[PDB]
Amino acid sequence: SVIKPEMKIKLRMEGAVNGHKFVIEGEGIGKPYEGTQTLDLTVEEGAPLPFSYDILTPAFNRAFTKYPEDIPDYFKQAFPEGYSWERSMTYEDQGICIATSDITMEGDCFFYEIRFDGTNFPPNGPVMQKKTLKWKSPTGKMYVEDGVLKGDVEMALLLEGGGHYRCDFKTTYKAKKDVRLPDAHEVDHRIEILSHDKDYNKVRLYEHAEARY
Repeated sequence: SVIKPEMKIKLRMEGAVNGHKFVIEGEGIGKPYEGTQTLDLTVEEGAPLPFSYDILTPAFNRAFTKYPEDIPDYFKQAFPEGYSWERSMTYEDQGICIATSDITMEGDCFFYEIRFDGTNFPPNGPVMQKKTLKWKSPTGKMYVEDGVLKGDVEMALLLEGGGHYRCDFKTTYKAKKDVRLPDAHEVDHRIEILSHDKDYNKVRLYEHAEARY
């Protein structure tokens, strides 16, 4: 109801990481009740990007999560009025990103307005040397405190050579209106770049997500 088996996506991200400003625009489509979605992403400003694209992709909507009927679905309940989120991302090698997304809805399409800022990434390091391969597939924790939904997860970039590169994610969400809050619960997270052009100016990005206890 109002969330259809198919929901289009438009987004705009403005940002800076270690000072290089950039804009990225995206258009995709997904199946909210199956928890899957595909986005096509273009770097409109600041190409060629001088850092790992992988630090961005989790910022590119938990309405695309398969929720059992036994767990209230905060994100689908928030529509058509929407919700926002604020996220901190603290990497092990003392680099840090902060991201915001305001998610609205108009018809068959979700719209995101995303702000992404990162700083103090090591020069030799895996992000500004583009040595990340993919995120691992965590299952993170959702929980409520004092009326706000919180969601956070330890995860990690695989590196060229076999190593791993760790990041603590902490997100706080907000619906525009009051909705039923859930139990503490979980959310998987399979995120992979399916395709990209040479400098990740064009990227096809795909996610599968599902909740449980």
